Amino acid sequence: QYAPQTQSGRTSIVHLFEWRWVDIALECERYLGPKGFGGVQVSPPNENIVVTNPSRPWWERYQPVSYKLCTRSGNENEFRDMVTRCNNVGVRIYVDAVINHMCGSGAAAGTGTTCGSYCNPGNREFPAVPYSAWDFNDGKCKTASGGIESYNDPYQVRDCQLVGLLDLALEKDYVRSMIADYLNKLIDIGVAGFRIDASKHMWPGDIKAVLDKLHNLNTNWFPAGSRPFIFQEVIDLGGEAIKSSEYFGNGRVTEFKYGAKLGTVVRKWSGEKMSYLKNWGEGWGFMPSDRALVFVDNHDNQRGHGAGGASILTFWDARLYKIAVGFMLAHPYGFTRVMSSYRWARNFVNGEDVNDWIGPPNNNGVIKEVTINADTTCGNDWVCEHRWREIRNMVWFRNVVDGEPFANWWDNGSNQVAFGRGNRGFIVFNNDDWQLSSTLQTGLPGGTYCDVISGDKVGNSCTGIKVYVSSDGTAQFSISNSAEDPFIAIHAESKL
Ligand SMILES: O=[N+]([O-])c1ccc(O)cc1
Ligand SMILES: [Ca+2]
Ligand SMILES: [Cl-]
Repeated sequence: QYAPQTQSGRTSIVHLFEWRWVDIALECERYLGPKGFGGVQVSPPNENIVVTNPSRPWWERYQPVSYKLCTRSGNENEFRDMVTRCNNVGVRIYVDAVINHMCGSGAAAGTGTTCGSYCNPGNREFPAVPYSAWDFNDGKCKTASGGIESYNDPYQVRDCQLVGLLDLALEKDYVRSMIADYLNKLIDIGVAGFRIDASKHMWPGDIKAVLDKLHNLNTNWFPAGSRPFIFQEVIDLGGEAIKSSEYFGNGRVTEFKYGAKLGTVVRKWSGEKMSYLKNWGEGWGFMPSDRALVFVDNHDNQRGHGAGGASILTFWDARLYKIAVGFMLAHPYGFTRVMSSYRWARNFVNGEDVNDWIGPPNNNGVIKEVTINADTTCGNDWVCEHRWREIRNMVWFRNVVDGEPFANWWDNGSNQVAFGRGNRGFIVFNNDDWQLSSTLQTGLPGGTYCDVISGDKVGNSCTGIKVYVSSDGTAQFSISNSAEDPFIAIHAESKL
């Protein structure tokens, strides 16, 4: 449940938000594979309701109507092809399992669905599953509205409707078996694990009862007796009834405090400084390292006021976003997830974006493909953060220093920071508004290394800055506060 099950040596996964299956398969072959990425978290693959008001938002995929692999991203055939093609190049697939609810209770009856299945939310009829009115928690929820009115009461958050969505009676074996059959189908196809959506809104014991019904991973790609990787989405920034630790027995948990606090440090708000990251990790009040799934931003909080609020860094703040992802990829704490998104037109009224519903680039509802430009970037408004040199090369940095301990920390007592990972990688940051000039102990062998942030190592030469480390392991670094990317990272495989 805690092991990623990635092909040995790979240590990160990317969230290819709203990407089509044919696009993800191609990406696995031409990029994710050779570039050393561990896996891909895909959007919900099961059928959802069609929301035309607003026009096809990204959130309609979180309103199920059946368990058929039929969505805007593709059909069952294309899903199987993608999982097969990715596994063959060493890139795993993790599925976003939306199992706490079905569609909204106030949706209209009919076949307004991604695959044509009929459903009647008002009567709780989902014939495709099939589900009926007694498969929901209507009578278990004690609030006057039927929804979650207080987050300080664990009963209503787990038994009431989340934003008006029909809450599944996960205590019944019928529902538990129904879901388990859906997840098992996915495992037989070749999926390596799942992101259990809205786990905070379900009882830990019910999730457990569903996980106990799951098969072992497909032996065509996984060692015998392999258990699926499980990471649960529970938002716990402290001061609340439900805690992340309640779910430690089922699998890993999303550590939302991570990006909330990293963003605050990097934006330099509230008196925070980068030098305070010397004890980053559990020392900052986070869950255990071997239970966490970390990230800077996710699909939800990047486009709104999810967990972390204004402090969350996104691609809109490119310069600082790269600094943050770089620190996350270099630090040993948790299992890392990189974000890959699409651009939308923001419209802030009173500090809040009211266009945060906007879905992926599309042509009359059909998702546009991901085109690749000559400089390896993406077109059609797909930002492809995972394709940025700095994110990409740090993904490589991490695979290289995997298992190495945190070492040789250093800071100017303000916002200039540096640290290594054993004798295989060293990174240095300048988040102060003035020059950085120091002769630091790197812990690496002597020689000339290529900086993987400003360039790459092609042949016996570097396309960017070169850092020379002397026989004793020391090296002179110079970073200007005006520099495009204010940090340098070198490692064992960038050595000349
Ligand atoms: O999961 N989401 O943030 C959602 C899902 C459905 C909804 O109507 C609003 C938000
Ligand atoms: Ca629930
Ligand atoms: Cl998440």
